[PDB]
Amino acid sequence: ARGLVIGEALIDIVAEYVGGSPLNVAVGLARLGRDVDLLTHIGRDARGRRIAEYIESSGVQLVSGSQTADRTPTATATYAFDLEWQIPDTPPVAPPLLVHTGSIAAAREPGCLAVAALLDAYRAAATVSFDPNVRPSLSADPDLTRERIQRLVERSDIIKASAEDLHWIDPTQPPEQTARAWLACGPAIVALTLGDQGAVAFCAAGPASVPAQDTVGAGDAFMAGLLDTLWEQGLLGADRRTELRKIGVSALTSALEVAALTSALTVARAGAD
Amino acid sequence: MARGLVIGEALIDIVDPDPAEYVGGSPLNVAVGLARLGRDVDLLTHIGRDARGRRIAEYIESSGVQLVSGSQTADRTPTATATYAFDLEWQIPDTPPVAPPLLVHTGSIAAAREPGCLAVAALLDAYRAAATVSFDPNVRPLSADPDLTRERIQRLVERSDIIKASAEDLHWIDPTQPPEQTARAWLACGPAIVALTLGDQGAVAFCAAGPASVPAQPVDTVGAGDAFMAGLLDTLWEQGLLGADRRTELRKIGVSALTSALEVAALTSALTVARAGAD
Amino acid sequence: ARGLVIGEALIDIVDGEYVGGSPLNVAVGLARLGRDVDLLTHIGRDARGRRIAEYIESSGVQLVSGSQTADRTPTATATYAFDLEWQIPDTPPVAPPLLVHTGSIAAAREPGCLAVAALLDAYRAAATVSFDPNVRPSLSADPDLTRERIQRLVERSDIIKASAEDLHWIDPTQPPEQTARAWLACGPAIVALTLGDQGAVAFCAAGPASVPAQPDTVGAGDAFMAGLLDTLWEQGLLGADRRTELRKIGVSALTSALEVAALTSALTVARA
Amino acid sequence: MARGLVIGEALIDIVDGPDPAEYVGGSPLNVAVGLARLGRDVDLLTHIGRDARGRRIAEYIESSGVQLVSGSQTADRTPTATARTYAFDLEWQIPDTPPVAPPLLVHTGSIAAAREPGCLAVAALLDAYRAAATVSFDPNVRPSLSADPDLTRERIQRLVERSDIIKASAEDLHWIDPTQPPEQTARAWLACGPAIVALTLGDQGAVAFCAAGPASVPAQPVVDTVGAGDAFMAGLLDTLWEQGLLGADRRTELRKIGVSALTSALEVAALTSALTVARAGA
Amino acid sequence: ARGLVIGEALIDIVDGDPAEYVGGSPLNVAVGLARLGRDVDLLTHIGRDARGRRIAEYIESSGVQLVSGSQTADRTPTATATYAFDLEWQIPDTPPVAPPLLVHTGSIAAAREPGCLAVAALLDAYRAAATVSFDPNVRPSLSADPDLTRERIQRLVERSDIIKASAEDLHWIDPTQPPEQTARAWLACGPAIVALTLGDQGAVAFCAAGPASVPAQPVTVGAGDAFMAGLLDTLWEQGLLGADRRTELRKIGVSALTSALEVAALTSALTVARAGAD
Amino acid sequence: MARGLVIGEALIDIVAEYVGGSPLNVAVGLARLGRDVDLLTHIGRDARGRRIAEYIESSGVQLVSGSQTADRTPTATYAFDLEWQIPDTPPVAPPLLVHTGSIAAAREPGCLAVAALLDAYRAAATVSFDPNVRPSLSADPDLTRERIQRLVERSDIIKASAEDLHWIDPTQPPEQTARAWLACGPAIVALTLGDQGAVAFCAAGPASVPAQPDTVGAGDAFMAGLLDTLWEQGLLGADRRTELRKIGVSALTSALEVAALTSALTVARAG
Repeated sequence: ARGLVIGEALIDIVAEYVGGSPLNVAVGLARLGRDVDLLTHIGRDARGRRIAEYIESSGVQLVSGSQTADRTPTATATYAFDLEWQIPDTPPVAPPLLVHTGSIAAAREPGCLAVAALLDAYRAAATVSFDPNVRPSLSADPDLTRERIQRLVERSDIIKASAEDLHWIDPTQPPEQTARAWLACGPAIVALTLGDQGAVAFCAAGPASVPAQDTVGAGDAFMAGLLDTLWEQGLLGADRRTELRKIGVSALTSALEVAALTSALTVARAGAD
Repeated sequence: MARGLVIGEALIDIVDPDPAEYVGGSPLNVAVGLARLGRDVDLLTHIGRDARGRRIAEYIESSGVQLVSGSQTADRTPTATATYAFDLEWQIPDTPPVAPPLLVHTGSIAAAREPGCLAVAALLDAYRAAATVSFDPNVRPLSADPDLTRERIQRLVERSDIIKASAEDLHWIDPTQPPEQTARAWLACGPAIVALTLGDQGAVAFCAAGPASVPAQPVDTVGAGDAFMAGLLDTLWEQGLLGADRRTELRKIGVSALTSALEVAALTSALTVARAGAD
Repeated sequence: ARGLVIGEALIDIVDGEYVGGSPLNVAVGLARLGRDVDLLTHIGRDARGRRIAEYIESSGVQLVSGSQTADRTPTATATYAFDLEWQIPDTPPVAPPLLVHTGSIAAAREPGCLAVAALLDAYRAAATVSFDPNVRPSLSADPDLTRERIQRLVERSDIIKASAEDLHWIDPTQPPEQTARAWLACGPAIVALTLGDQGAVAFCAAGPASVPAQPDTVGAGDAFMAGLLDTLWEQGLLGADRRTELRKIGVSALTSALEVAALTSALTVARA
Repeated sequence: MARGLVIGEALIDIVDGPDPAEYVGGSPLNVAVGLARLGRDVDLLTHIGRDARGRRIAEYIESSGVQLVSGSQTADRTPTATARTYAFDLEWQIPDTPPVAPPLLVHTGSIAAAREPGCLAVAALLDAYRAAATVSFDPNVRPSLSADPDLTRERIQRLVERSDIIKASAEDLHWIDPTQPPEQTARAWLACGPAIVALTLGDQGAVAFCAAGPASVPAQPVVDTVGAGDAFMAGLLDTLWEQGLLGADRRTELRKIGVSALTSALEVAALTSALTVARAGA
Repeated sequence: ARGLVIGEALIDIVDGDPAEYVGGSPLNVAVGLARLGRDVDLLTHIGRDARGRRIAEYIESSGVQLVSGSQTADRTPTATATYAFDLEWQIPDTPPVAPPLLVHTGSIAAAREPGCLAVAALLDAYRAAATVSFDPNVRPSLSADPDLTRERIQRLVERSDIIKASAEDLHWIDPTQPPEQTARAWLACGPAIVALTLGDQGAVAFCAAGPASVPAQPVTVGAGDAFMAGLLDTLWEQGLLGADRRTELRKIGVSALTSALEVAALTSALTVARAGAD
Repeated sequence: MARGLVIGEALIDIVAEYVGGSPLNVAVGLARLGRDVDLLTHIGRDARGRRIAEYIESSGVQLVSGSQTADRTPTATYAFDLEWQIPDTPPVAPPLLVHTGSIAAAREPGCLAVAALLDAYRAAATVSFDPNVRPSLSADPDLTRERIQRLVERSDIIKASAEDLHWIDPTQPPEQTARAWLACGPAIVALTLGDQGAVAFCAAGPASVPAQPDTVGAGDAFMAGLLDTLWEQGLLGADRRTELRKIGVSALTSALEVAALTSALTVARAG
């Protein structure tokens, strides 16, 4: 039972910190006690070394070819990105239970093509999960990225997005309307965070909600808590795809609760220091 | 005294801890709910002449509900076993012995299960010259023929004055729209009022005059939902809006009147739950 | 550097007399928040008008010349009975007003409403255009003309504020949030929507904002509108040369403006 | 002595336009008339009125040698279908239990299989007659949709599960599932209990599926697609009757029909349809 | 009422003192539509050299109006015989014509940077006024990331009202599935009509109302483009082009679609037969 | 040098007794088309065994030593009377081409040898397979479907009829099953469609030949023609396997045509 996460690790330059939404999920899952493979695109520079030791000291196995970048991608704080996203297209691990992607990795050439291939490869074995995590401050035109998000929605079992992500995707529609249009395209679960208004999620059986409980990584800790509780309910792996789609409102409500409490806990432990 | 008529299923819930048997059916709970708030109510149902049947009849009589003649012709009293399996027939006489009622309430399984759902549809049409028509779809999970179920619910929407549904009901009716979109599309088809319960977020209702809202309160969600429906009909009854002769005044209900009808329904539901949880 | 408000001022007469009019209340609200404001409405040379005129003056609001040439001061008698004409000069004696606000009966009642639409297009070169539908259907008129006039004002507006009740009446088949998002996509920078004791939401290109509740019915909304316009003024987002900055308002900045608007309304109620 | 029973609508087709006319119609009525014309004894349970159109339909039925089942003439007015834009003035209701001896074959389809309240009684009659009779079904969705634009697929699938022989058109099965080639739908129908699912492909001929395998017949070189399909159905049922495969008695032999016997049934169905058309030619 | 075709115009050099011919899939559709009596504008990328002047004259003789900004290429594109390309595709993304009834693109113009980004923009600019038609016509020999190619085809499929493809195009798009299934799947992304040519087996097409087919014609280069011109010309005549008719185009009946395939198959066959003469 | 190997049943068809068995027919077909072929069969020493042995020799095929070990030569008449057994290791030099199918791929015991034998010969030979479904040989159909699927995974060329694939999976159209079979390793899957002609699937795209204006001798002779023409094109042997996988639609079309005409020509030349 191993999980594969594909996406960007980077340095958040405000003082410097280790980040990347796909990395936060990898380390969130690991810290909750899952076996996680994290194939990223970092450098062999000081920043790349700090990332690799942050990944190492967290229990996430860094997949080979993840350290081939010219320079380690950075985000300087309304962010400014100096980043390339490119990955080896060869399936690097034995078929996982779960393959998760999103953020810059899902939408940025040339890695976004490899990512979508690898998703197409591992789908017969793995639950596919994906989070929009729209970082619009990136240097890339809006149409290709909206279209690539819509194509990853069509290939996904589990989706998490923010009201902010879905407002960017389509400002003309309430985020619930967009999430419901996403559920109708194939996913078992579309989870939607609503900030100070809580979270909602949608499956065939009905809507689930958790009431209201603004800091970096809260969304990725939510996703990690969601995939971790769905793992624990025995609904991950392609073997269990039919049972994921059939998840009850009660089970969905529980998962949401856990994901929301896991996100709050991560924020409250960070604000304690 | 003006009388209410409820048309729908009465059954035994068999709960498979300490296996137990409870009297249920949403339309039965609404009849029983209206009777306990002091209304005169007939129930037209379909139960057998065995133990379960005689218990439903005793529980009905005990609460002040009159069982309509022709209700006791089933081979076997319906049951639902909680994997929620059902052993149910729904059939009713095309022409029941009932004098024109002030209000007709139907829905649940009675509204969508063959062959009785055809006669339920025809009776709502015949009783609307005298009666306010109310409808609670209350989709019981399992329930087959999704599309046929949706077509039959839509035809009852077009013949109803008052509708109450849950967020879950309307998600099942149309998963691509927020429940409020479906409730407002229902209002546009002829109802005076469409009320929508939202669990721990309270309830909303729509009328021509505008939207109404009530916040949530502090145990079965459908048991609570049936007491909400009885409270809503009892309060509109008290406001003097029931009967074909009051249909134009019901359609013209104010946001304020509607808001009070919703608060009363909410308080009535919560009180039914709080009194039952204390035993 | 002044605000203009175009629309009705009336006396509210209860069942069995108060100075009212939704635009008047926004003008007074802006004045009482310390903004220079002109109001160009229609009030009689009679008893009612003088009380309106002195209420206006007492607030710090300059009445616009050509407004007091009214056959009878318009009246609202509580349901509501309207004894009212709405007429304005094709061209008012006032300079581009940094902001021009209209709505309510003025935007839909003839013959006055035809000038209003023309004036909003002409004032757009120097002023931010704000609009509050504040629907009052008691004063009857072809319902589909009312809706056509409102939609044309929406197209010429930078800031819209509306109630769930207003957008229910505009289109009872959609939730109010859907109507508000459709309005936003027709030109405005900001559509604000009040939802009673469910608080308020607002929409802008950057995203949605909200404030929760509890922090007069018509009077309240008018003071919300004044407080919204006052905060956007203070943020430096009003005037034609600030239009692109208004369209790009941040969710944080729009959340601040909603909070000030909600508190301004609540504080106006509480003080009276 | 063995008799066939057809349960379905009989109606008047009204053509509104240049040089207007009224024709006897109804897919199930055509099948009954087609079987009677091939020499079979056939009863037709339908719903017509005792008006001018009803008598005309009744006369047409008796001239073809079809026996009208008692209770078929209680309609308030004979159903009609008008092509101006398709408009239907039709009611479909039948006695829950008709006065008919156990037939060898019971055929239904079209509007009668999907229009309430009559369709409920039709589904119950198929379940009760299957102990003695072979059940045949022709979805014939085109007119059903023209009538009920909101028609649901669940009505058709329930009849699939009760049927031994199904004939449908590519157009029928496209409507049932537009995401799949009609052959995929026909094979899914076959796996639900039928002995035979026949699929007409217009000017590409016809295919059929049974447990033993697929059969096909090429297109005829050569109008009236709704009138040719009914003759095809009549010829398929008549030839299976001839091969001794009808009656609950031979249900296991009908399921075990070989590709060769199925191919021959299809050729006879296709030629019967072609010949029926060619004869209308003059 | 004007069509606008956007695509590559190039010279087909034969393998062998060989000969050169004016070619390009979109060029052929524009010329084909012009020859059937329709007013067509063609936005392309050619040079001011000898091959560029040959294409321009050919366009001019065919009745097609060349669109301003089509002759800014460094050198006229070339395809030589499997084919070898010396091609550049770049076009202004600024709408150069009054909104047309119909905007058609396909082949290399769809899948090749930078001009493919412009093609997507112009289809987005004109869709409110124009029918969008598209012919995948895959030319894999033109060295490209095949996943980027597939993605850029899908993004045109999502924009299109009318698609025509070969069995061989859909095979390359998705080897695992019968072309009939890729076509049915394409109809599900928005199109009104997905027509599929099956060579010696005839052609089929898919709309909301059902499938249509036409048998094998009793009879090589450009037969596909002539089929497309013939399909668009009959849909034009049936009154189904223009965004104002987009709802009626989706509601097209099997009978009307069948007619359009028949005219398309005969138009293709007549273009071959006339070429087998000369 | 280059020799073909066919592994499977040779039997007696009794209506009047005839030499038959589908693998025997492919071996005979190949020999009659001028190819050198070894047949590894399971025949008896009796009046029918020596009838089969005589037919095999008079056509130019060579028996594979240890074939005539059967107590009784197997029989058709269908009500099957036969056993299927082979030596784990045939006395055979590495062939260019190994072909099996029919009862030999599914009937125990040797049906267990056949699958390992194909994996061993794959290093030098192209592997071909014709399921030629025949259920009247009663046996557990799910292990039959399992054995067929394992052979599919180790084959380079597969030929099947619509009837064969219908029995494999009746819920799918035969082209769907054939395209699914091609994804498990094969370079070519050929599918005969009775009087609708034949199609074949490879990586480069589909081929078709229309119907020809008849025993299951015809199917076998189609398979012999297909193998014979892929031999001539230079695509048989392990060292040509990548060129076989990359066969063009044009070349596959030509192979389909030669195979359809070979089949057509075999039936007509008999009647």
